[PDB]
Amino acid sequence: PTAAHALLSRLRDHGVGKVFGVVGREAASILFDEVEGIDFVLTRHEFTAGVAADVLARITGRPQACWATLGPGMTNLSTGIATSVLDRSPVIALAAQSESHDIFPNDTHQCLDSVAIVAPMSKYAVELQRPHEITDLVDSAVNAAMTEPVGPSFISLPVDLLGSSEGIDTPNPPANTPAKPVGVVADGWQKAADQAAALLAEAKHPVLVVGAAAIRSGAVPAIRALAERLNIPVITTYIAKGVLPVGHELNYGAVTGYMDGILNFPALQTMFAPVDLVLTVGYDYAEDLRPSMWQKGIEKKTVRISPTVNPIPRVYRPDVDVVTDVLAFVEHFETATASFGAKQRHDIEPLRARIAEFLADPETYEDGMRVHQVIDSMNTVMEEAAEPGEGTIVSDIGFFRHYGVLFARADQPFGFLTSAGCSSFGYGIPAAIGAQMARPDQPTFLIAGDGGFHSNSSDLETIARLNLPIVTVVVNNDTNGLIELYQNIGHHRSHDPAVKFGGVDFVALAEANGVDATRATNREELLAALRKGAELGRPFLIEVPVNYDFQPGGFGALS
Amino acid sequence: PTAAHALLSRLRDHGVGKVFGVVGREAASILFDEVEGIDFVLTRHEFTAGVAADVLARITGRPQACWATLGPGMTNLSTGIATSVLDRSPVIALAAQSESHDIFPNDTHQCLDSVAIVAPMSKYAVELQRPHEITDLVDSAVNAAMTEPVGPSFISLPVDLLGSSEGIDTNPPANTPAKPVGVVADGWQKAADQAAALLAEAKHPVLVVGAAAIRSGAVPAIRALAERLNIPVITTYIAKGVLPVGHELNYGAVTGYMDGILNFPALQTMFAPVDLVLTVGYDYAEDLRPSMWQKGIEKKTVRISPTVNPIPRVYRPDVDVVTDVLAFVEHFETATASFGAKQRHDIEPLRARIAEFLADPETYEDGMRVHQVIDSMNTVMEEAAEPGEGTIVSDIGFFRHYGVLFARADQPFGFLTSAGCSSFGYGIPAAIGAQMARPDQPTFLIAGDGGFHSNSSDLETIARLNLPIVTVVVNNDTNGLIELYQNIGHHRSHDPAVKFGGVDFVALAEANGVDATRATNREELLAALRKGAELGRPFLIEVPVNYDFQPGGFGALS
Amino acid sequence: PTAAHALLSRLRDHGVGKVFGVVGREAASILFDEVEGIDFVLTRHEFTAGVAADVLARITGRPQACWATLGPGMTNLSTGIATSVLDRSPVIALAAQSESHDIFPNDTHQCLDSVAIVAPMSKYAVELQRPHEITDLVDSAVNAAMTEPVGPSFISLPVDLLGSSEGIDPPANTPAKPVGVVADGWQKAADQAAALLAEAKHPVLVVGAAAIRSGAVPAIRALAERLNIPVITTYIAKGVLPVGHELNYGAVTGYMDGILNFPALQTMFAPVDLVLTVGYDYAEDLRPSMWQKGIEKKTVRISPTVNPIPRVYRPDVDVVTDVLAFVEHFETATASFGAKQRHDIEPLRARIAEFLADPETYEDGMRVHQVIDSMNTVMEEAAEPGEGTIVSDIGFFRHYGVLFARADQPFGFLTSAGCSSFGYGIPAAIGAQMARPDQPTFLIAGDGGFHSNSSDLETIARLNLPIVTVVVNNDTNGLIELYQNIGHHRSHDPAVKFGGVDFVALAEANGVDATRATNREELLAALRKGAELGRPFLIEVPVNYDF
Ligand SMILES: Cc1ncc(C[n+]2csc(CCOP(=O)(O)OP(=O)(O)O)c2C)c(N)n1
Ligand SMILES: Cc1ncc(C[n+]2csc(CCOP(=O)(O)OP(=O)(O)O)c2C)c(N)n1
Ligand SMILES: Cc1ncc(C[n+]2csc(CCOP(=O)(O)OP(=O)(O)O)c2C)c(N)n1
Ligand SMILES: [Mg+2]
Ligand SMILES: [Mg+2]
Ligand SMILES: [Mg+2]
Repeated sequence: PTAAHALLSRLRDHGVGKVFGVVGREAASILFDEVEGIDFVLTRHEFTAGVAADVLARITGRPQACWATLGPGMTNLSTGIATSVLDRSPVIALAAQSESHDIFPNDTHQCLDSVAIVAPMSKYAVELQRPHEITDLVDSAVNAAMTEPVGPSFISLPVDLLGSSEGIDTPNPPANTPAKPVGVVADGWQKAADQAAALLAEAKHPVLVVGAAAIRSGAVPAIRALAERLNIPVITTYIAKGVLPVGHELNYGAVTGYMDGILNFPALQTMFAPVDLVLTVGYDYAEDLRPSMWQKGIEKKTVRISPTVNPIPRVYRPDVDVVTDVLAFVEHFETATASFGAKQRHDIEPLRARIAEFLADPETYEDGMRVHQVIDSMNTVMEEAAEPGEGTIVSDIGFFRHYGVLFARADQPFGFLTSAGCSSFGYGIPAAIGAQMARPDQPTFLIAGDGGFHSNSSDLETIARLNLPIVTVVVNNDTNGLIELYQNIGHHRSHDPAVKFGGVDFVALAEANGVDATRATNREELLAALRKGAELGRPFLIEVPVNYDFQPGGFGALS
Repeated sequence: PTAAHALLSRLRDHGVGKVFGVVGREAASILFDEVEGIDFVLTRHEFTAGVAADVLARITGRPQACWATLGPGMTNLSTGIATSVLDRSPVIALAAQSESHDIFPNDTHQCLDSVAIVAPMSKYAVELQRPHEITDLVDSAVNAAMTEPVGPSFISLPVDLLGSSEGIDTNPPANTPAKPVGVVADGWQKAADQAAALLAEAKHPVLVVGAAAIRSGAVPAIRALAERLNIPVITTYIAKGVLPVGHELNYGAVTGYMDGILNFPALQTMFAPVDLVLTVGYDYAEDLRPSMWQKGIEKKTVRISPTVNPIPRVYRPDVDVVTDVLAFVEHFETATASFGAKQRHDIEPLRARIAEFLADPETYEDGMRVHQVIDSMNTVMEEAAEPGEGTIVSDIGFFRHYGVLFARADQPFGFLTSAGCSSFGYGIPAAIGAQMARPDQPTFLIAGDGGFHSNSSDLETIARLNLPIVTVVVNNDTNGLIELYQNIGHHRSHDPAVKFGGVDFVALAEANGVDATRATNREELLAALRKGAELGRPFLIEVPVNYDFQPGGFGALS
Repeated sequence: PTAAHALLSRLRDHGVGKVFGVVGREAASILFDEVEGIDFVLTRHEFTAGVAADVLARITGRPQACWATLGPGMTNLSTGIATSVLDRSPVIALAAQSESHDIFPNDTHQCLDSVAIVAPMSKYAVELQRPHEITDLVDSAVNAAMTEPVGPSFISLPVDLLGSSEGIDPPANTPAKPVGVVADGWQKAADQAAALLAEAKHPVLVVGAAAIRSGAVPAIRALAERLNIPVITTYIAKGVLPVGHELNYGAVTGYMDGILNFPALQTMFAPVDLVLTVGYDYAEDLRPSMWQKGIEKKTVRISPTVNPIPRVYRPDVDVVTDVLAFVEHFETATASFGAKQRHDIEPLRARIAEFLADPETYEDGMRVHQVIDSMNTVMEEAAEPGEGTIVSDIGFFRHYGVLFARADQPFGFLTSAGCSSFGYGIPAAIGAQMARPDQPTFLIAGDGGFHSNSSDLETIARLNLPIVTVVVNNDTNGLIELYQNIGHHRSHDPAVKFGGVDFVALAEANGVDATRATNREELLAALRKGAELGRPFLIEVPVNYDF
């Protein structure tokens, strides 16, 4: 009864039921059957394992776990660890290491200085030295992972120590996992919140800009109730979509720096020009809604609310900075504004009409479909297949992703799922795996571009094996299209050797992996393929040829 | 004319004609057409890009370059960087970073502390700060990369500075070292004479030769030394082919897994009578460990390396000669010019056991056995290659150690695998690099389903570049190496940690534009290999296999 | 028989006979009497311990050792470590750490992440994990310390493991001289340097201390004498030619034009057309800008390291090899060359001599050039030919030592060129006197620097090291006042000015006899008393600089 047993058992104490990963020769020390109620989920690549854990942790609000072997195992995991540190999720990342007496980084076969590599991109990073201490290392890893900004904690596990029973006996202390993320709280935040209330009192057109930290705090119902009483519009980051339902009159949509260029419309101005008070609730620069994006039209006052001290005063200097738990802020603000009546909200109907126009685009194009037409089709079928307030649309990374930000249906928090902080291509499949395991009876659709999807396409077999009924739409233009855009923004022309691929038949690719698939080249075929996939009881993949036809000049907000 | 131009131009000065990578939004600052003579090679994943650079650098003996975007680009590239630091290749690894004024690691979108992440696994790691200095940073990167132990140097490139012309005017000589700079101890010549004196007394010496001997340019000189004094040559995985196939002093490669695979006391046969082991160009990372040769009688040891011994806890040679390998061999020639040839010891029982595995004529109900697959590969490689030419590449897994024992190598680096780092998925990028380095030679890859599928998407890259690689995927629907270790440790398996569902690799290959076929016996496999070798296009062959391993014969792994 | 025994025992195998340091609560695990032939040398501060070891390693050319307790012991040691890494000396630095099971940096009492703190300023840094491995950890430390650029290796020692015998029941092979790097084709680069030399009318050899570590002083001297090539040195390589030798063109410093009221640097370098930097190291602070005077020069870099600073120094010919090996191949390649006409620096020489002989009496105090003249006179009297050490602490006065101090042997003049920590004086004199027990050892220090580390006067008295110290006092961090004036054209006293310290009474409080000297006559007599006293002695001299 070894450190391997004590490790899995302590993970189970913190509520962990799955370990995502790829196991190496450390399997001599750990099988993964040692503890009832915790199972191993084998992936094709360690990135997929880390991102699956990240997303399961985001949707559940609880710590999750991923696993890799020594050396290149750990370095592959590290992109998943980077996803978690920048996207903010409490992940316990575990990696094997060389036998303790044989740790000579860059000399022993497969031996890297794992702690030194992973420490700069994690909340906590340690190597096991005495087998019985694994219990307390796991606890400290959870403690640091579950403190804002939430993130991954790493434990390196020399194979000899992982397989040792030295000092291990028969009743663990309580796990004491934080109920929700620990935050920091400045003395005098209540006063700062009252100053925010006094700004709201004077303001003609305030807005709430809501990031994911608001969701982790459990502040969604409270924020909605506050907004509905005071008639304050709710604008969001990418993953804060769905904090209000689709169709809510205060659902002013999400922001992306790409939106003016994609829509050939003054969308940022429409969204922010008349606003005189911006309250960034649970603000986090990593999400990439930046101050320059709301600095439109008239001069604005700002209120930052966050469970962290401002890490970026060079960029964001709020007029009022409220460092506290988001829910505690909202509850205090309700009391302070109880007597306040409702504002006249500003008018964004021209932007709404432009968005609706893209979604309804009836044209047929000689090349393939347009991405907005694809997402409108996905929206229609997700609305049919999901219960109200349920379902998940997942997006990999690419130019198409920002169409997702604008156009994708989200009818609950994290109803639209993508990587905002880290944005690694290939994110789509592991995110859909995590989303579907987190919401076992909800429809899970994934949209991915050809570039990113193929960077991590091999985990189609994992989807097949776990029989996760994800429907995947691959929008294919034989290009890293986002990068072709940036070539043109910077140089006013392309260079194909850096962005162009030859042909990949993703339908056939999927089928090689045991996932049924089909090609769709217009709305009618796409709606049929989506409806079939949604009802199939099995994974399904749809390849859709697309093109973009972008205006390189329309993207100045990206600087 | 920006720092992007000065960067590429300076790589060109050091002989670089290709940059492997995946480009991100730093494409706004760099196109990759700024310098004639340097082409970008786009891959599907950054790992492939790093490994291809690593292998190209190994075979050419010249610095090569790879490229990633910020954040997850860099971390993806980092497994390729780890490949180069542990396998020892001079790679200049380049990655974009957030705009200089906006670098807030873990707060700014996609911004990680790249230098801090990469420093521990590199020879040199720096962030560009003033555009015109990129020239001297590339120089410092090459310098550190080409000092033993050779390895990757890393430069982080803020997007704004990469695109800036500030301080750049319109170059000093490159001075690229033709071979790695080495460490040399005072008194190494005296240590080399003590080695000569041990050789005089020894009855059955061997030369155990690592890759560092190849880098030094010492292959012909070791061969002439060994032939004169009748000293057997035993190699690490990638020093296979320092002697030709069939050479009588070619005593084969070592792997820790050889006794278990052969079900034979192979290490004992190789080493028991030996009284003097000279480890020429020794490197522990290659995983030919002292415990492997410490069989039978007590032996004296001579370490020769262009580095100070980093592992005295494990290896305390009786004589340690810290110098360049070729310089050692030329002095040692002089010191031993008058010695009589040795009576070399017998390993024929081991040779016969290996030949017997290669000639295994059984048909199994399962699929094929891996030793039969490699036998078929050797046969066809010998037909298609000029003498002294051809490359067989191996990915990582249980089958890889069969490659070590069984795969044909008729030149230095004629059998390529990752000895130090051993990341699965290595095969495709290594075959790409090998084929670009030897454009007119046959390049064959063998990979297992586990590792092949970990990085199978760069099949599209092979098609796009039209590199006529022939790939054999040996498929048992398992991370078999790992099931073996489950059985060594626990005396049973646990499927959820090692088992996959079915993948059709033939169809997978064809989805990427690579022709392919299934082969289930020697006849079908020989025909598929001959078709692939004459095709003038890439080709893939899937072969069902099984292993049926004996966990009790792998004690040497501990 | 514990890991403490095994640690001391392995230091002993590598030739170490002294451990300089300050012991903390780890005394429970190590006494320092476990192994015969190793003595502990207790200092008042850890800095003094580190630097003493650095200097003893420099002179002996063998690895030396220093010791501190955990936490702030280790951080105090780190300035000594920094000295060793920038000045280049093979030092094994050892510090205790919290018990292994209680290592929680920044939470456990006195626990810092020692390895993370010291790794960036060392050749090697590790924490002991298994008691019996201390033997191999010491070997790897020595190995890394004795590879160019030579430097400190650090081992962190959790006190429970240090005092444990678990697992504790091979030749040391200590390198006799530093291991270095050698580039393929260096012989060919050396021949290109030979061809540059044939074409050159006025070559010079700029010699750094790495040339001394290679054992190349006699060979460089013979080369220089045969081809009539002047030799200029760094701060640390004064004495590679004897005092008086016609090719001993001296050391340079950036302040030498200012000190002499003379275009000294232009006189030294203006007509030179080939500079061979023999054993070059940027850390010795002879930068390319110092020789880039007058005509364009070709340059030859010779060093057993690959060039770390191509941004600053791009030699025309870069010879990466052992310095002695370069010199022997260069002898062969230049065997039949005619000797050069060497360029005239006699006006500079005559100026310097006029400076040193300055007979004026000043109202304020003495001038530092007069203090060094006096020290030179008495050193030449008290020392055998080719012997004696003058040590200099850091400050404005230090540049006077570089320019004018007598050095009749390699390391005959000591100072910190790389790190240049004030307080370096006392420890460097301790190390020098222990390295040369029968040779006279003089120290010159300024009031700012000397007082930063003056408590180790008690160590000098306890060890009865007959060091003669001269403290030049102007109640100021004078160099810093100079920098205020260079940048702002005025002083700001709160950042540079001290009140009075009576260094005579300070020395005597520490059990060191002392006296004040206010002119040449009093200083000569005081120096002669100190030199013959057979005990340490200190002399305070009032000085002023007046810029
Ligand atoms: C790991 C990683 N490397 C590189 C990038 C730069 N990048 C972002 S998305 C992307 C893929 C873009 O292509 P695609 O998935 O086809 O979407 P498209 O832009 O064509 O719409 C790339 C290469 C990245 N995001 N992540
Ligand atoms: C990046 C990485 N993760 C995990 C491992 C552990 N490992 C080594 S080889 C390998 C693949 C084994 O399966 P396969 O390629 O099918 O060969 P087999 O052992 O079945 O013969 C794995 C998972 C690894 N080598 N590299
Ligand atoms: C540890 C350290 N802190 C600060 C300095 C800056 N500094 C260099 S020398 C020096 C002392 C100058 O005063 P003094 O020793 O009296 O010599 P002076 O310059 O007056 O001639 C100081 C403060 C330093 N060298 N080292
Ligand atoms: Mg695309
Ligand atoms: Mg397999
Ligand atoms: Mg002073």
